Amino acid sequence: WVVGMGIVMSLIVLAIVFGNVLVITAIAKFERLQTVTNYFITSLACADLVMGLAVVPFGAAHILMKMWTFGNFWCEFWTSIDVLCVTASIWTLCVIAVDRYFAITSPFKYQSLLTKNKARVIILMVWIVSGLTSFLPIQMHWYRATHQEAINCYAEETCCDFFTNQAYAIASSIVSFYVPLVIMVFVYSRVFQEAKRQLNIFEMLRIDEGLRLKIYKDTEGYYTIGIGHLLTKSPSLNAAKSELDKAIGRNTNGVITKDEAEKLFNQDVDAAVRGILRNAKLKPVYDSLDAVRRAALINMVFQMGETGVAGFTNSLRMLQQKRWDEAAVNLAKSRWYNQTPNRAKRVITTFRTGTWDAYKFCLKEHKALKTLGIIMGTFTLCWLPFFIVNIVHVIQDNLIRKEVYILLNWIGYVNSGFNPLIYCRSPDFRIAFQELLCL
Ligand SMILES: CC(C)CCC[C@@H](C)[C@H]1CC[C@H]2[C@@H]3CC=C4C[C@@H](O)CC[C@]4(C)[C@H]3CC[C@]12C
Ligand SMILES: CC(C)CCC[C@@H](C)[C@H]1CC[C@H]2[C@@H]3CC=C4C[C@@H](O)CC[C@]4(C)[C@H]3CC[C@]12C
Ligand SMILES: C=CCc1ccccc1OC[C@@H](O)CNC(C)C
Repeated sequence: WVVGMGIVMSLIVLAIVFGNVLVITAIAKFERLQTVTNYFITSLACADLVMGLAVVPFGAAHILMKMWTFGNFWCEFWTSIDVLCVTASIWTLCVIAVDRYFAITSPFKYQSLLTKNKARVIILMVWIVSGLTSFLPIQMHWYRATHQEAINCYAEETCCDFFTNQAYAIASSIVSFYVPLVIMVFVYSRVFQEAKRQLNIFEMLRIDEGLRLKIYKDTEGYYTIGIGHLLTKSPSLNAAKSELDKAIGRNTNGVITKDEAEKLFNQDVDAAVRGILRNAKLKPVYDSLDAVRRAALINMVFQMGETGVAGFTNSLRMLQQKRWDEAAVNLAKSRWYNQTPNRAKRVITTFRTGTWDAYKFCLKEHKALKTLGIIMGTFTLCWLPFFIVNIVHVIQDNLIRKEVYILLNWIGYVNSGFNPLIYCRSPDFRIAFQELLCL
């Protein structure tokens, strides 16, 4: 039974190293992955690799041998390394939340305000301060318990049980974990509220129109380009190429950049908006609407034209009358539902509720944000039991046995392998992992 545990544990060490080197090397090799967010994730992956190389193996040995055998120096050092990693980890996540926050409330949404170089220094500082507040307490013996049972473990080279004074337990916890955890959760839940609230029509259309820079066909059959920008309803491909070159003013040959695409997209919307104001049957309803459903109304016009969207007189009767639930039924009773249901669903909900809840986590950088949300939430769930129970030991001396402290600590250890797996959400990281694993 001791043996099975040792396989389980060995598997873990390898999962942390395999996982984390795979994260670190990807970022090292591919210049596309070198961003401010991915610089911090490297420092996060380093702490997990140092955890997996230095902390975890020696813990497993300590458990199974039932005694420390590495000499009191590496006992003290093993601890400071271990404390250093948990402190550097949580404070990196905190910094990542703040970097996200200042990104999303800038005019450059989703892009960091830090430079690559200024970022590198933020990482060094985190480690410098973390190192000092992890090591000095430990090496200067300031952590040490005064009572006898502890003092017997100190002067023994084969006892490495972690014993600390009440005041250290509190002071180390608040600064090492509670402060950054709290700032992280506060800030990042606002980074989610910023994204949701800062959704405009441009992202909304991008989400359910897609983007292609080569010429393609819509489900109607006609030639389209960019973000759902029709070129012609003529079946001749050269006619499409001709209408594109006419639009941009360049010999594209079916190839355009995002620059040329988003300029078209902006012209397309403004005209779709102009068209709603010009049309007599639509304009009255548009003034009636809040900013959100205003965008829901342009979304249709973009797709079906000013004429067509002026066809749904009943839907427009009831939207003018604010009966969102009633208008959604009639919009369901339409060929538009039958032709494109996934878009219809999303657009109808927006009319229904009046919120972006049908479009959450749909945009790319909104998926990028959720992934970052998932690593943060997991680290919380992995350590919070351990850290709370650590504080409840200091308040109530007898509630917390050895077995529980070690087990809870070990859910925290298991956290060092999860991040690489969670990055497989990112199709940037997924493509990277396969290339490196030569699949
Ligand atoms: C084992 C313990 C005691 C020592 C490990 C700490 C040092 C060597 C490591 C841990 C994390 C590392 C950083 C991780 C992030 C990278 C970003 C990269 O673009 C430049 C180097 C930089 C900034 C690293 C510098 C060295 C670093 C701070
Ligand atoms: C006792 C043991 C665990 C100490 C060894 C710590 C190792 C894992 C640390 C020390 C220095 C670190 C490296 C410092 C330089 C950076 C360059 C960056 O672009 C990719 C990560 C990389 C390459 C770091 C990866 C992790 C690293 C190699
Ligand atoms: C109060 C100590 C708990 C603690 C505080 C700050 C940073 C890390 C902390 O705990 C990490 C654990 O992995 C320690 N494990 C011990 C050393 C066996």
